[PDB]
Amino acid sequence: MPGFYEIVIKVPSEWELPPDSDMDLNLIEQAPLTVAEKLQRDFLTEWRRVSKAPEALFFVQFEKGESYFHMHVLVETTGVKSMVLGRFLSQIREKLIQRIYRGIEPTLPNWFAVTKTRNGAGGGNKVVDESYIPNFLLPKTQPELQWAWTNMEQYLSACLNLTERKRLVAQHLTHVSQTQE
Amino acid sequence: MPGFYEIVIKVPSDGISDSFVNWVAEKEWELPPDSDMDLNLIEQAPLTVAEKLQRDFLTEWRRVSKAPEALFFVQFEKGESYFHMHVLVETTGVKSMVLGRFLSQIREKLIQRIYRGIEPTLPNWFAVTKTRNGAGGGNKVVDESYIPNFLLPKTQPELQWAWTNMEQYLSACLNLTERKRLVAQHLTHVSQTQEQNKENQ
DNA sequence: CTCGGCGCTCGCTCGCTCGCT
DNA sequence: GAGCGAGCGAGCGAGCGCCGA
Ligand SMILES: [Mg+2]
Ligand SMILES: [Mg+2]
Repeated sequence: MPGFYEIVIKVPSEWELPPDSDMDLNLIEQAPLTVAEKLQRDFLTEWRRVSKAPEALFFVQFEKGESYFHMHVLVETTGVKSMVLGRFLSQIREKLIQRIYRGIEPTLPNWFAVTKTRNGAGGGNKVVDESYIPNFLLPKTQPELQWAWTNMEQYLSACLNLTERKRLVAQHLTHVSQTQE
Repeated sequence: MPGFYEIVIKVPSDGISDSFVNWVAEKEWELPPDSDMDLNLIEQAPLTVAEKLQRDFLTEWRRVSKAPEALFFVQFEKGESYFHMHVLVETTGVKSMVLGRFLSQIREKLIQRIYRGIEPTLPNWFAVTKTRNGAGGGNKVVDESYIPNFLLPKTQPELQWAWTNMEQYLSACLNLTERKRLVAQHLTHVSQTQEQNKENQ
């Protein structure tokens, strides 16, 4: 398994759940999700271009925070060296503003932000390990959890199913537990 | 507001000999009547080369920039090591991304026209001012305050000559009491502005 | 003193711009 | 038109001095 970049996108504050989902449609907010579906889809479209990675592994999760909606994008680093992630990410940020926001930049502070190895300045683009998904994304539960997308086989059935998340989390803790022997 | 590129050109202390007529040796400079400078401290032959450099640089600038009437301020100086010219030219018509290629056009022309195709020995004789002192910054844009801040304060013998089409510095180029006046006037504003900022928390 | 996060520097990277041929 | 390539400069990030704990 490869490393991942994390880009977090804040989203300003009629879908169906797939048959296999156990989630509560009543707790998923329609309007913000529609914005998020465009952002993730278009991000990944541009991502595939700059990285020359048509099959790029990704996991995206849309969450409802205490102050704003935020979307975690995890893309495989293959094809995009850390040294050039910035110049490519700025191209993508611009596409979104044009395609989704009619070319009016969102008011939201820090609304499109890569995850660095440090809080201040001078850090590096963080290569997030894939265990980030069970350790930190899978355990989210409604209403905080709002939606998720992936092309990673392990998580197809997990995106929108709370039981399957629960299982994979536990499957992970077991594996962790196994290495400690 | 007008922004300015800054090119800095070194001039040597040097088919030019005193044993025969030539465009450098033959020139003799007078101060305009309004000037309070000391002509004995101004070096005639470097001055003469320096005048030709800035003159030609400018007309080549008006070509690439497609901007006749482009604002400029140029000042020739005698330093510890070399003579040098600070050329300030308005950015209009030249996007920073293409300054280089145009500056190299001009640099080559000056080498052919003034140096007869023999590239100057001097180490970094034609260099544009960047936003950082090392590699990888952009071409610097300064505003007019750079003139009262860093060029007007010079006195002789460091100050040799100045040329400008800028209304406000016409009389200052070669009048020292004029420079002094404008420097005080500027510093006063800068000082009040400093106070005002400190008091604005 | 030790410790550690933060602000910041600077040699360096490398996809992009665009006048030129 | 096509595409070369010097010049571009935002981005990078290990390293380090500072400062409050
Ligand atoms: Mg999270
Ligand atoms: Mg000087």
